Amino acid sequence: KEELNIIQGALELRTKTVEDVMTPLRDCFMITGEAILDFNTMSEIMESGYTRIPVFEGERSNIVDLLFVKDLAFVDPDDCTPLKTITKFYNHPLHFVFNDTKLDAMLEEFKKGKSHLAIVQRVNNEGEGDPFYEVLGIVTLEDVIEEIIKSE
Amino acid sequence: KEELNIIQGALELRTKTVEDVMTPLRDCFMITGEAILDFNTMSEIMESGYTRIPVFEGERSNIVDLLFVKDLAFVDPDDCTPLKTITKFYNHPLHFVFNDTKLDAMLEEFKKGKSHLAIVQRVNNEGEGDPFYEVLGIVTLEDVIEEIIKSE
Ligand SMILES: Nc1ncnc2c1ncn2[C@@H]1O[C@H](COP(=O)(O)OP(=O)(O)O)[C@@H](O)[C@H]1O
Ligand SMILES: Nc1ncnc2c1ncn2[C@@H]1O[C@H](COP(=O)(O)OP(=O)(O)O)[C@@H](O)[C@H]1O
Repeated sequence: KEELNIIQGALELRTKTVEDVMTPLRDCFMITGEAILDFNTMSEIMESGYTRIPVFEGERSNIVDLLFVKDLAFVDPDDCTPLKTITKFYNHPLHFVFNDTKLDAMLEEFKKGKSHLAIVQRVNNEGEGDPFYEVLGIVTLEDVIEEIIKSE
Repeated sequence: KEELNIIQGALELRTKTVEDVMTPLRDCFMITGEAILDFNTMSEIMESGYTRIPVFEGERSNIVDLLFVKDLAFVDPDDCTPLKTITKFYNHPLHFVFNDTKLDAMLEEFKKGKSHLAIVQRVNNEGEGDPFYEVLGIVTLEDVIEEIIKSE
């Protein structure tokens, strides 16, 4: 029964974390901040099928922006517009969440406000001196939904 | 509490129908089968923000195909390719559902198979002779999810 599946998923939202359901960084389709939005680049982005694509600088873990596919709607590929022009214009908010965040809290946070994607990070204390934020992956509302409705 | 919201939504899936949650036809962003995928047309489709766009012929209620935004990934706007070339190539399946279908059944049907959009229709017996299928709107998995998780 659908109803009991959902209810069990609902009960697990208290104890599961965003880290449990996230798309880890090595499974993310991302794009370098240096990119040029020529025809082939926009074509790869549309082929990927994702609504939103993290933008990184230098290393994949250094996520600095989010590119939405809808941000290419007025881009003429003939212009070879740098991606930077587009991320500076739209400036989509970039939200971060800790890996130990519980899915009930995450769901609450996605339900309030427009953003349904957060970058998952943890505090890396295993220095090497200074503690820093280590980016692990992304988590969206759909990751949480899937945990609620999936068969188990 | 998130958990009780979800559980109540789950309990209502038995009695709510696809008609209760659908996007009615007058609220749908659609495209005519005659369209040409020149730059401005592809630009309107990407600006709309929808992953999938019903294609109609003649009247809005005569839905004959579904265009996915990802189907424009290799389309060069300079070619002025008719939309028909693209819908004949990809041929995305078009699924129909009756308006009195319950959301638990709908959710079951979206969970099995790739399609997460159905065209909602009802049997129009108020002829005028012959009974026909009257298209009312579309319903996607997200419409059902929203009914499960929304605050109430
Ligand atoms: N750029 C991306 N790279 C890889 N996976 C992604 C990306 N964006 C979203 N996802 C993942 O895809 C799944 C579906 O998420 P959803 O938010 O519906 O995104 P989309 O609409 O782009 O499919 C989730 O597991 C989510 O973490
Ligand atoms: N072409 C469209 N026109 C209008 N509404 C649509 C269209 N496609 C989906 N929707 C509606 O948008 C809401 C979100 O659905 P979803 O399946 O997430 O589509 P999308 O990824 O395109 O936002 C639902 O209420 C759904 O019925």
